[PDB]
Amino acid sequence: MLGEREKLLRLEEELHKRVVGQDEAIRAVADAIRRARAGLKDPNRPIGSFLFLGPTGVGKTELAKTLAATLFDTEEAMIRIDMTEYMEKHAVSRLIGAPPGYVGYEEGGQLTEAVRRRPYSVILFDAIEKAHPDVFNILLQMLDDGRLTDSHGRTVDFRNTVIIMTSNLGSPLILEGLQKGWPYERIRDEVFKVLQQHFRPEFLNRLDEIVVFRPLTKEQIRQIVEIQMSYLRARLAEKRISLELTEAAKDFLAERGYDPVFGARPLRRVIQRELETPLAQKILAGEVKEGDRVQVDVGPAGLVFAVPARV
Ligand SMILES: Nc1ncnc2c1ncn2[C@@H]1O[C@H](COP(=O)(O)OP(=O)(O)O)[C@@H](O)[C@H]1O
Repeated sequence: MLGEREKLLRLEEELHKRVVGQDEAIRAVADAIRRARAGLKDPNRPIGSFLFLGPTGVGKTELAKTLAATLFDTEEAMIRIDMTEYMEKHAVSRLIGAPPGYVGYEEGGQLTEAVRRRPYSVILFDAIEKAHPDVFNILLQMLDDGRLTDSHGRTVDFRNTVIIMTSNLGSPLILEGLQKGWPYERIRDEVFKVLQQHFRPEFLNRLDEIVVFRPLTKEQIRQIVEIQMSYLRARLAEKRISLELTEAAKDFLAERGYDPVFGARPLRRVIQRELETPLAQKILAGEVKEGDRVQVDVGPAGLVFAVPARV
């Protein structure tokens, strides 16, 4: 089983193909998946259960998506459950199905139907703190038993799933660290105080790892700018057009595409606005043509484009 073996030993490397930085997080996730596959954990539990803490737009969903791609062959294998829409008493019915004799009994639960049709999946519970107290109890059952009973009586198997829960609760103390000067490993033990105020020990002790994501450096955003324009590069390659960006041009997109609150979330449409918009203009005008090497630098208005003609 060398194929799987090699994927498991080199899981960090595989995940770093798409996820920039967050070294500790990827190590935490890979280590746990390795424990499960080595046969060192309870086989009546999901492969791994994780709590992702830190700011927004820094790699939480990215890692969930990448994990689904390398572990279960596709990004489509990640199931997203947003806990913002599970805040009322009606939430239990949306998650596992309305009880027999109720209006929404036929369609079943959002979580249960998704895992029933895709047992080999990464399940992402975003904003776990916003969830209804009763939804938690179902999630605890699932983390303990590796299974769940829906409103039809059908037992849904979760043993082949990875569970990722995300929270902003860690953010304020993490954003202070290590800005003040806290060590690279004391970040997990310090944030444990905020977690106890919101989560009971039954929950926290059943987690494989509590994972801390940090804000990104300038080099890392630059690397994400490079990944984010892979599709554009490949699209231009069909026309034999290449795109050469100066460090200044990479920095320009990095600064406008990143903010301390939304993280790297605005980046894609910044690239769309600052790069793809004027480039499309240059293609339509006939300045950029089939087979051109296109250089991109910074100007007074934005990004500037040049073709080294007859040199
Ligand atoms: N560490 C990272 N590695 C690769 N891409 C990232 C990283 N952080 C953010 N991104 C990019 O920024 C966008 C938002 O990141 P995401 O992980 O979805 O944030 P969140 O998990 O807070 O929703 C994604 O489109 C992703 O491509």
